[PDB]
Amino acid sequence: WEQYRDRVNMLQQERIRDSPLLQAAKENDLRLLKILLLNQSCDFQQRGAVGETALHVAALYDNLEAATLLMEAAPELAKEPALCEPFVGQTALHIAVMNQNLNLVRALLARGASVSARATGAAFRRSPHNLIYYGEHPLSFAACVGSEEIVRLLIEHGADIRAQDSLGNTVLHILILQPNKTFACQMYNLLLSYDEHQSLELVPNHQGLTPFKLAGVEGNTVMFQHLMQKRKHVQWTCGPLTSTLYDLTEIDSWGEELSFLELVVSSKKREARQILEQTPVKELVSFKWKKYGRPYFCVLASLYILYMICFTTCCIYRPLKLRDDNRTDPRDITILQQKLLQEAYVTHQDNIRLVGELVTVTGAVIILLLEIPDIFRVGASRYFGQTILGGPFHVIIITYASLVLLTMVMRLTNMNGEVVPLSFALVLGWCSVMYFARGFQMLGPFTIMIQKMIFGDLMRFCWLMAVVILGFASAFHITFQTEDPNNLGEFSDYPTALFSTFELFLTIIDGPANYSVDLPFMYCITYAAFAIIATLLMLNLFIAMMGDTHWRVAQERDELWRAQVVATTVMLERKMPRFLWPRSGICGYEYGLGDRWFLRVENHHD
Amino acid sequence: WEQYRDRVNMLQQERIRDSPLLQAAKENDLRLLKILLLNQSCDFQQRGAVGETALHVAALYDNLEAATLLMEAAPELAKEPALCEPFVGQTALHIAVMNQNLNLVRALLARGASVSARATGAAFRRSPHNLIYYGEHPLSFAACVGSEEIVRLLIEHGADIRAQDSLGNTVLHILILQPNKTFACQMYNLLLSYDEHQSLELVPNHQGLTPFKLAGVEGNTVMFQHLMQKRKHVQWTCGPLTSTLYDLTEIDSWGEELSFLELVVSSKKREARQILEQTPVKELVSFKWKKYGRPYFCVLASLYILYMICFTTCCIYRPLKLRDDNRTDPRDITILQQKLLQEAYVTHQDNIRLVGELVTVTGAVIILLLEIPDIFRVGASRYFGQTILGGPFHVIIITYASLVLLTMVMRLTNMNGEVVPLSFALVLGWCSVMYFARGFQMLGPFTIMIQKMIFGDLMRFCWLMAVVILGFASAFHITFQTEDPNNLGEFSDYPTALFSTFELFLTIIDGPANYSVDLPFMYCITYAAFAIIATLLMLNLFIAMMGDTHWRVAQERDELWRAQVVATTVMLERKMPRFLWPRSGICGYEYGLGDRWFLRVENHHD
Repeated sequence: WEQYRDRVNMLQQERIRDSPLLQAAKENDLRLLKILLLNQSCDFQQRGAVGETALHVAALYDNLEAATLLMEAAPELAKEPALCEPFVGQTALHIAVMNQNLNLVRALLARGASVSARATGAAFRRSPHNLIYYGEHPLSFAACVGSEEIVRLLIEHGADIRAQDSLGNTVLHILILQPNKTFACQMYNLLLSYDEHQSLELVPNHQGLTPFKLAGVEGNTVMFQHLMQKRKHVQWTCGPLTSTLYDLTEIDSWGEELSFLELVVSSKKREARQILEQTPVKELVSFKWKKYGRPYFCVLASLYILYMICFTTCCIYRPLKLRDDNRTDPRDITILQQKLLQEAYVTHQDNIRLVGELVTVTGAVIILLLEIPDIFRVGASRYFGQTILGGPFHVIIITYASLVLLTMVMRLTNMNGEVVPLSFALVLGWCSVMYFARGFQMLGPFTIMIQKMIFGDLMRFCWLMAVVILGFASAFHITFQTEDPNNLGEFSDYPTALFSTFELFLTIIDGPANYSVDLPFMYCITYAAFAIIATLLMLNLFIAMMGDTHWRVAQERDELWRAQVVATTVMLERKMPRFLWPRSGICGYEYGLGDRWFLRVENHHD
Repeated sequence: WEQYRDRVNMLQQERIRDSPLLQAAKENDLRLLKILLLNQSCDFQQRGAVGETALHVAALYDNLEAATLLMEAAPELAKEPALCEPFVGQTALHIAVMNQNLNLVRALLARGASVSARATGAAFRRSPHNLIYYGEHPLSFAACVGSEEIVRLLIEHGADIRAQDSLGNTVLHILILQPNKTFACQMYNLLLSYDEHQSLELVPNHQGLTPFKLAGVEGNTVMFQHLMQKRKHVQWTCGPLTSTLYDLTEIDSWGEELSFLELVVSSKKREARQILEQTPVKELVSFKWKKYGRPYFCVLASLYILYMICFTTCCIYRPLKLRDDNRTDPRDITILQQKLLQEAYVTHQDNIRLVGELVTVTGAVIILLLEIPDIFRVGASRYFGQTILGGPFHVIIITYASLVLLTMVMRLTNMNGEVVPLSFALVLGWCSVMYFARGFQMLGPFTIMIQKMIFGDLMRFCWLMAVVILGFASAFHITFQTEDPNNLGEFSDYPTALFSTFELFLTIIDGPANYSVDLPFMYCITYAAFAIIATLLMLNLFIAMMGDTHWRVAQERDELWRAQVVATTVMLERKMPRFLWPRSGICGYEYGLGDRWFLRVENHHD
């Protein structure tokens, strides 16, 4: 996995140094090559540990002289690849192209090396194990390494550009996938110059991604503005300000089931939310959010708040009657019990409760009908793990809907204990109102800052906090086992000791002090220790740690909310009917432009 | 100490200016030297205050002419050192080499100055009193001062390199010990060029440190990477990425009892935890932590958590019975007492408690058998003072094991008062679970941030806080001595007044206010003063001070946790059996490299 690559590397070096031919081709000592090569006892077709030829060893260490006497001795040595596991099809042409030796590429293609060689090795895969991902073809290698004349000479000797390696990538896809974009745009432009017969730009992956859409997913913003340089038309310029006309064919993407914006905003990269601030996309989603996004999000926020008010009002009024059995046990304060279903609804007010119960059951099942096909559409790890798409809000709204239907089953079945799913349903359903805070600048970054602290600082405080609560709760319970529980009812047994220590951690309840009786001195010692450690330091160190966290990632949650507005915009018009959402942009059929649905911007550059 | 060096410096200057010969050699007036030196009444072998010669005075002030007429008048003046306390063996050659005057070194070694002169003075020692530590030999002086030609002329005239001064250092050790490493690597390479017969690089200190290990302890990272340029082999390079093969002979150090990593991570320097981020070491301890470190640490953490759950469960269930004597005294709430040992265990449940007591006694004694030989191995100040090695966790786990054994002695002896060592044992043993938080990125830096604020800000707040508690507790107790204790039981006598003022500092209990009675007005005045000073300012200024501390040293606790993971990794495989921990690296015997156990990395440099 990683020590297997190391093992096969030491085996490769060992079979290089054991063979005199391979080690002599590595050292580039020409006279000893002629001594062992003039004699016919040596084997020219001699393999390495990975099945590599001595020509591969000569191309590995930039040994042009060793390689050209190997080709002069045997001309066929170009036309064998390595045939082992990490290099299933790697030829000497791949090594010569990657090392950027132009004379070696010329002298190796002179004898007839295959330019369509497909190196399906484990090292030439898009994997986290490999440091680079340059392709399976020599032309992809020449485009990724950044050599212009090697690309031109590969076009001159065969090597059609429309060659797809594994995961469906052509050379344009892998040119976008490289970092260090100084030479990527010129290479892309030069292979678009030779692209003369569907075009090469529309060839997808095995995932189905256009190179435009792959640049959208990968966050290659420099390549994105380079691509929209070719997809734009400057209408006019008049002094300091110009008006230009971008094309929304590959951005809006009307006819495709998977659109460009859904692949952009639901990507796992830390980038590709800064590609939503580019020159067509930012004003496109800005017009889409101001014109239709924010009023519709406010409408669904208002009806969800009214639905929560209806659910809360149907929770407050409940079928509760007086209990039948008298309480002969002290410490029991239950005076009411929930009544049976046959006696629950005979009142006009119980019918008013019943129709609202039908409303909240209908709301729960339409929440499930809206949300379970999203779990079946995009994968559940990406659906629930993305804070851009409101993944925690999705899992708590599934939990709320399942708790409401569980409450409905317990209501028809007359099971006891409806207060537990009703209280979980009220807490989670009212906390699901926080999903609609993303539509406002005042509440959005604050809400995802809350979820950021919930994931980051709350857990790392709660583990250490639970350790301190367990230790001091054990001490508090074993300081008062000998004492009377009627004077200090806290720390009576271990669950209420653990809960009381949890409350005393947070300075919620007062310190247990009965001044009319004599308390143990060990309680005072361990409560001074609990006050110094947990009350004084740990709570205020959590305040200081959240301040230190809050000043650092404020820009991150600002741009995360800026992407979250786009996620809200593209979540709508995929669910809502199309007569609520007209097609964004300027229709080109009215002006004789060929129904491409452009978008005009006007910018002041001087 | 330091005013003795000042005193001997003024005595040195006084006996320079009292002597006409020494002051004339200092001022470099040639004719007055010829006048007093042509006459035979003057003494050529005339001492200073430190026993220095006039040749030493001429070499001290760069007086080449005074020194060469002193050597022409008397040729023997090179071959005497100073013979007093701060300079026991300092010659004029040491002063001439330190002042970097090449012509005086040539004219002084022409007359036959000793190149193997060993200056065992108090000024030439590795001490905090001395500003520099350049050695006892002129070759070490020439290497530390940074002169190439003086070094070459010293090797041309005797001066073997394998000369060890005090604390076992050769010239390479003291070349590593210097700061300002611009000329240190070239000097080290130049004396490794002259090293032609064990090699010089393997000569240790009197402490036993190799110069590789001394560079590891001292934190000389530039010298560390310069040393591992010579201990590495580049296997291949193919375009943008290369694969190279570092040697782990002096890094892993299998056969030695003291290994390189233990001397690195348990050093008292503020540096040498940034030497764990170097190219071989970070990859080696990263593989050692992912492959074997983290699963074994998680297994030990889960086993210790289950052991402490067993100790907590054996603490909750206790041999407690009803008390024999009735309580005729009010304010006494003790209703249970611990029973005798002969009546403690007759139940099946008491046997289930007894076997768990045997389990936690076995756990305490194996904690002692694992931890007391560590106190006997490395010194106790370094063992308990290092937050990298978990020193506070070590002293609280010794305290927990001793408290559990004291509880066992009190249980067999039937002493009363087991609740005090049981509660200290529960608090300290559950706080020892915080040791295992260092294996996770989420909990580790937070835990050593807690320890940092405990050492730094908690003490500096608690001294000031205890001052405020003492003053306001004295005022609160002397405001209510005239009043009824049955209405406000707090501030009754001075310990409960001190404790009540302590928990009123922290806003734990409510303010004492009985509205059914008339309180003193002076209590209201001094409680307003206590609320303004302690409640309002001091607590929130402690919050502000910990925020100001927390933003500054966040990267320090990040790199301290990064060293702490390496400390955990090297703490294991020293304690655990060797079949749990196989030898890290790639064995060179399988590939014919001579059993050196290398490690291969592959890096993308372009």
